[PDB]
Amino acid sequence: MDIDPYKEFGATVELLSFLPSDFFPSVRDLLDTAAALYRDALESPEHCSPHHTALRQAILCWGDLMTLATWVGTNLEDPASRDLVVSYVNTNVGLKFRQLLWFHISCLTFGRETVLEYLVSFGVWIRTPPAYRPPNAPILST
Amino acid sequence: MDIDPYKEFGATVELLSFLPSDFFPSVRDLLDTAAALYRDALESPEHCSPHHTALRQAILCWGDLMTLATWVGTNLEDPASRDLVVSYVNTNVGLKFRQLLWFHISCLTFGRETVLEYLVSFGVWIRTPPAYRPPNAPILSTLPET
Amino acid sequence: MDIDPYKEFGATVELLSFLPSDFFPSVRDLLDTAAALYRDALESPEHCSPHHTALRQAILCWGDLMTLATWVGTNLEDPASRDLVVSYVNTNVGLKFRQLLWFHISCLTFGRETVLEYLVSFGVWIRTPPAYRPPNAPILSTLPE
Amino acid sequence: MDIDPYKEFGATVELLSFLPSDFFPSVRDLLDTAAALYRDALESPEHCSPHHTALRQAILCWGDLMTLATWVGTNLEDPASRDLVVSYVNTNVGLKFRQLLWFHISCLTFGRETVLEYLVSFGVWIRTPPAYRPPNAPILST
Amino acid sequence: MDIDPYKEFGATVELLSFLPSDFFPSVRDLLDTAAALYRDALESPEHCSPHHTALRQAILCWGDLMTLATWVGTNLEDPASRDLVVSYVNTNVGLKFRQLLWFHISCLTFGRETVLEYLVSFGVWIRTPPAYRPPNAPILST
Amino acid sequence: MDIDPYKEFGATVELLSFLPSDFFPSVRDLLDTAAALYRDALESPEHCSPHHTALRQAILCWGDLMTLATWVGTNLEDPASRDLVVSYVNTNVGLKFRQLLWFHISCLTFGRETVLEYLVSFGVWIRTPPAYRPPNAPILSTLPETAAAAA
Amino acid sequence: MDIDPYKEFGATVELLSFLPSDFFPSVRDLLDTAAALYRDALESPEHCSPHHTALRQAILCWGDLMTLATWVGTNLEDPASRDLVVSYVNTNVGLKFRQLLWFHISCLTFGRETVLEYLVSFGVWIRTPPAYRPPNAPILST
Amino acid sequence: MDIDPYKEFGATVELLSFLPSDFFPSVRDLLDTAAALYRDALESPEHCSPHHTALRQAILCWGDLMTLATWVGTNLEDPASRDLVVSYVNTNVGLKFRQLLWFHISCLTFGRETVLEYLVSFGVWIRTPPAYRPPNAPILSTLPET
Amino acid sequence: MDIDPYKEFGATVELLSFLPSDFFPSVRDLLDTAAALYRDALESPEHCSPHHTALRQAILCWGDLMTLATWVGTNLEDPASRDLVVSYVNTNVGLKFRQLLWFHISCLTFGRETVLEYLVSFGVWIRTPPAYRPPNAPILST
Amino acid sequence: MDIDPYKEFGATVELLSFLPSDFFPSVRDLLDTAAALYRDALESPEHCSPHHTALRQAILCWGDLMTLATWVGTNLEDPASRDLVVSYVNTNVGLKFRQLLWFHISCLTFGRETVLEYLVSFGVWIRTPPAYRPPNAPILST
Amino acid sequence: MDIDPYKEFGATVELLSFLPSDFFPSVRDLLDTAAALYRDALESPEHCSPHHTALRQAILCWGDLMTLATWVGTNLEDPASRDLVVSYVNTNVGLKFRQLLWFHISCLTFGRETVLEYLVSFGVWIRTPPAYRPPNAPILST
Amino acid sequence: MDIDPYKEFGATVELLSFLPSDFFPSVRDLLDTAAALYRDALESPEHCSPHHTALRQAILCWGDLMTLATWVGTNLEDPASRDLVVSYVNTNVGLKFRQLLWFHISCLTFGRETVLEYLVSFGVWIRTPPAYRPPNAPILST
Repeated sequence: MDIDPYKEFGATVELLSFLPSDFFPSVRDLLDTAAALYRDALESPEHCSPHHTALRQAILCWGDLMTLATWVGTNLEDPASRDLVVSYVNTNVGLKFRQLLWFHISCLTFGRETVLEYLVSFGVWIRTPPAYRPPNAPILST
Repeated sequence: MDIDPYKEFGATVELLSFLPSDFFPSVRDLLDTAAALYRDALESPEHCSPHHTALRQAILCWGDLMTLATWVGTNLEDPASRDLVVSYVNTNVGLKFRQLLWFHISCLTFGRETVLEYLVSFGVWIRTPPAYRPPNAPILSTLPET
Repeated sequence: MDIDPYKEFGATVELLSFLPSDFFPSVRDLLDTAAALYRDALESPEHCSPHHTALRQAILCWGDLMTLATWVGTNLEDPASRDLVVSYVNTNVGLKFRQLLWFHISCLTFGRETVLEYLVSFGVWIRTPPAYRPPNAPILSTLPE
Repeated sequence: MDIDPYKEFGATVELLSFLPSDFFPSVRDLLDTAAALYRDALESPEHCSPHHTALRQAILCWGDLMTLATWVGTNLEDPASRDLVVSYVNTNVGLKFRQLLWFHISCLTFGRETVLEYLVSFGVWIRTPPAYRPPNAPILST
Repeated sequence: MDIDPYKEFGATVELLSFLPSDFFPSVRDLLDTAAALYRDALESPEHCSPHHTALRQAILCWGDLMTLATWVGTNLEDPASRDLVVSYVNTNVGLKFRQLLWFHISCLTFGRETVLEYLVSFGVWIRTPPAYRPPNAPILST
Repeated sequence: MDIDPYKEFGATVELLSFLPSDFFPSVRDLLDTAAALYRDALESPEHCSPHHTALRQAILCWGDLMTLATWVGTNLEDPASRDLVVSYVNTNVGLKFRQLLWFHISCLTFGRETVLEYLVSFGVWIRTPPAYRPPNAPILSTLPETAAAAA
Repeated sequence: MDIDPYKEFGATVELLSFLPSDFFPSVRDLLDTAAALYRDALESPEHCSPHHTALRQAILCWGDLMTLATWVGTNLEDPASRDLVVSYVNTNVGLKFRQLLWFHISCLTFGRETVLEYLVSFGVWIRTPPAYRPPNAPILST
Repeated sequence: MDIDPYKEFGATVELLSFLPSDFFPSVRDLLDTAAALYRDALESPEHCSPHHTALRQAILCWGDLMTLATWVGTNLEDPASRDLVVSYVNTNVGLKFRQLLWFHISCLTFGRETVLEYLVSFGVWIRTPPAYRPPNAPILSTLPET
Repeated sequence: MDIDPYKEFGATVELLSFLPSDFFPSVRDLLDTAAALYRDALESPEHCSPHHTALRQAILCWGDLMTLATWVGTNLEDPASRDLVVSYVNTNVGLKFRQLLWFHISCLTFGRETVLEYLVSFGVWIRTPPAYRPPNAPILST
Repeated sequence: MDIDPYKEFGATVELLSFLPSDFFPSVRDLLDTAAALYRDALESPEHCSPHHTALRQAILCWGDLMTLATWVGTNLEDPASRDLVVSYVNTNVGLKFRQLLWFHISCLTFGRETVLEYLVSFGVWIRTPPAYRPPNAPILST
Repeated sequence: MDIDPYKEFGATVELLSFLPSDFFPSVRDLLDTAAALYRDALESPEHCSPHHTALRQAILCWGDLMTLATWVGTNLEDPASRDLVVSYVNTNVGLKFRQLLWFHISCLTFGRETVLEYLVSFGVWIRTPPAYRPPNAPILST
Repeated sequence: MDIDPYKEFGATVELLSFLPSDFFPSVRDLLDTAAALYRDALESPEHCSPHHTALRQAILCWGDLMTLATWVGTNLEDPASRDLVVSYVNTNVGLKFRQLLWFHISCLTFGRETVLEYLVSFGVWIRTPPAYRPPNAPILST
């Protein structure tokens, strides 16, 4: 099964894989900034743009998953199951939601083409050895 | 925060909350029908309508959840914990995902207006107690069948 | 006084008398649908129709009643008295508010004339003895079937 | 000296008796419906239709019978005669008043064109064995 | 209900109470002339006015009470209950039916205006003491 | 004598022979509906249609047969003769009277052509074995317009 | 009820009762003459006159009665009961069929007006005392 | 001498084999419905259409077989052979005459195209397994009491 | 039922009965001619003329007779009954099939009117005495 | 589901609560005024403005509370809870009912915007100390 | 290489997976129907539709497989090998060939769009629960 | 029942019977070239020519046969069945599918009429004995 939501937006999973793991901000920060900056748009009952529709469903799923995590932590009996599962819910799938939400927020704030250019720039910058590339990573901003 | 995902489409969780279980086909069946019918449309790099994007996001979420469930099943040793968590996932979250997918298919195949009208009619029908409620449930389907 | 809110809409308490008690559904099933179907209209500052104004007044009155019920549950110690009072207010006047909400909601959604037609049809249906009446009791539905 | 009040209308006593007794609902239901629907028309000083007048004298006649029943129940001593009279009044002429009130009210609400076709196809549908007639009884409805 | 059927015809019982009882004719003799004048008209399916319908319905109720009388005479033995019932029927219902029939027959035969004027004149006549009221009671006629 | 009373209107004895027993209403029910429906037409002195005169003659015949049944019931002593005769008269030709009266009534009310169409509808549907006969039979009285359907 | 099949054709049972019994010759001869003269017209699928269709049902009824008579004759054991039943078929109800057959055949073959004239002539002829009446009874002829 | 009588109407003997045997109605009932549906037409001296003449000759040879059967039943001696021959003629030849008669009656009364439609509909219906086929088998009926 | 195939073609069984037996050729001698002359026409799916359809039905019923005969000959055990039945079927109804085939084949080949003329001529010729009939028999030929 | 009904008329509860309590005349005065001045207006089946509908709903709640108080007084036993809940209902929601009733009555009788101006003016004035303000509280009047 | 014959018709093999097996009729019935309906068309030398050619190769390789089955069953000595092979080829390959034949035949008879509509409707029907679906399984007919 | 696909294409097995065995190339030698030349054409949803569909279904049937044979041979332990079945399938019907593939490919690539001429010339060439047959076997090419 090969399904790619970024395909409609012009990007692809492997292209997004150029960016390495675990440098993203915490998903909680992403939610906080989106609320502080996109509170009105999300609450609107009209499809203001394609990105809002996906982000809404992603946020709902993230909330339900966090509720599942807290409920299992509060109700399961043994310590091994509880710590293993609560650590698991924030291990790999959390990275998935984190990267998806980062992509949607960045594209909404700047634009898909700018995000693709930043992706390619980061890929070229990271591919080279550290001994030659500059010590400042590319920064997404206007 | 507080967001109603169905609100963009005009419906609400409370409106669908009238819908009881046993009028939603199983999630696996929704996957089967969606993959069989709308595969070319879904895989397209053009967003033809918000329904497709929402459906795709739900499909990804459900697939990830099933991956989580099988991963837990492979490793957990305590039968009670693993069976309890898998049942929880299949009954609580499964209900929500199944409701959403059914709503998306119904809206896409039958149209927005028809689905909302049928939902209001069903809500009116379900509230009346059995003593005065007609026994023939309203059913809308693509079949010219009586 | 002898004042009937239904009297100026064309309906009447005696006319609504056809529907027997226990027919109307739970109040919460009225509140949830009213909210999730006319939230903006109720919250809007425009009195489009008297139905909305009556529904707003009923909402406030019922909320006040429930606040009083929670108060008496929270403060008083006499258990039998509090149970009797909450039961009385929840069952007796609750029925009146419930039918009020049902009437206005149906009139708004389907039309007052259709509501009156449905009332007379239900009266005809219910008066007939069980031995001859069909099981298909009349029901309004913007949907065909 | 042969008088049938239905004679001025299209119906006839034997034709209206075509339907089986016990199908007409209790008299209290008829009176309550008639009140709730036509209090103003009955109280009006105008004769908008002969049906209203016929119903008016029907109501007065029934009230006289009810007063007779109340008086006989109040004064007389023999329980045998009392129960005999009350049962006879409640059952025998009760049927006639029920039929009369039902006819007038139904004709007014739905018109003669529907009542004189509801007295046919019903009482006819009853005769047919429950194996070739339509599954359910017909109902003057809306 | 609170129905005064006379109010439809313009009069009311309060006004009609001017005529004191014992100045009305016997029911049998009144029915005699009513029939002799409008037999076919009552029996016809044509309804020229509410008077005919009311007369028909009143005749029907009178026949019902006669049926009750013959039933009770045929069944019961004791004389007290029987003759008390007969007295009640001839007293309460008798006066009301007799005045109703007289009013309707008179207004149909001569008109509503003449009969109303007659009631007014009879009232003003009967108010005055006998010492001054003329000894020829007013009579509606040709 | 080769006489076909139905052949005047097109039908035949052996065509209506299709209609199954325990289908027609009892004769008394037919009398109650016919008198209650066409009282004046039957009582009228005008040959408005052959159906009316046919029904009138059948009514007279049935009245005479009932008079005979009452006579045999109230007079004869032998119980065996009594019950044999009454059962015979009630079952054998009373069924024929039921048949004729119902057919005439349906023709007059529903129209003659429709009656023949419904007759052939049974003639086909009833002829099928139960393994292929649907359990939903061709109803004729469209009068009630279904009065709504069941399930 | 009282229904007269001769009512439609202009005659009435009251008038037709003038003719005394033994006047109508016999069922067998009526059937024979009907076969000899008008047999074919019965089978035509067009009703040329109301007499033909009524004659059809009269013949069917008489055949049914003959079958009933012979069948009951073959099965009953008590000779007295069977003999009495056979006596009944030609006594009461056979006379009715003979009367109907005579009326219809005469009306068809000579004509209705001539039939009525013959009835009236026989009525005037019979009443007169035998000592003065002529011995040549009226008979319809061509 | 390889002749298929149904061939010129557009039907075929093997195509007609779709309808299972024992479904076709009794010979006597088809005979007496044909009688009091087409007495005049069969009796007429005009060859209106091949339907009527084919029916004429079919019923003729069927009556000839019936006469032979009764003659042998009356005349021959041993019961076993007589009964065996009667059953043979009534079951085997009776079936073919029955199907011939049914096809002609149905096509004449309702038309050939209607008969073809009914045949193909019944084929698609019967091929369906019982667990999935509905119990509402098709029946041609100019009566629209559907 | 009284059904005669010859009636539609204008002939009758009584007419063909005029031709004596022993002249009509064996059924096989006609089947061979029909095959060898009109195999293509018979096998065609076209209802060219009623003659062809009638011949087809005749051939089918004949073949069913033949199948029955061979079946009984092979299966039945009693030689006497077998011989009796085969002789009966072969001789009695064989004459009828011979008449049918001869009539249809001749009418198709030369024309129905010509065939009828041939039948009448042959009948009158055979009826004629030898002293006066022409010295040669009448034979049908091209 | 928090609602401020005055928002659709234009005002807000906080604007109304800006004014002090115990200023409006007792509830009975308002009820007597409303009755005596608008009996026919409220009893009429015409809804002139939302004022009347709101007033009628207020009267319905007021009657419900009165019947509840009578019930609790007659049925419950302990005086302490009785009087306590009586005082609670009379002070807490009684104030709101009185405020709403007075507002609607005054706005109906004298005007909406003028009543709003009176409210704001008196609210600002009462907070104003006795410095540059007349020693007579503003009084609303025609 | 990946080949999907339905993709030439616009459908897909996976799409056909809705209809659960135990629905596709036995191969023999499909072959009998195809022959009975299109004998001459299949034997024809003209390509009147692609469906005809496709069904032609379907029948051809089906016949080759049947020859394989009969050959291996007749020739081999070991029972397990032969019966296992025949059973497997009858069940697994039989399913695919049967569904291919049914699709071709139905599409040719009714039309491609009608077959697609029937397939999708049946799928939807069987997916849903009972109380939410009509009780009549869809069935295509012309 | 029996179909010759080549008749639809104008040829016959008898015509191709001229081509001897062990003359067609290997199955792979045709399949690989057919793929390399018409992969996009076959994969397209458009049926440009019947040859393409026939080739597609031939490849499907052959691939299913090969898959089944390989799977069963991998399962079964007996060597006789495995080797004999492999040889049989690769020999007889393998040759048949090979010849069909070659025919369709040649007709597609050089043109059907050219194929017919080449086969005719090949037959004429091969008939003659080798003593006079030239050593340059006719070959179809550009």
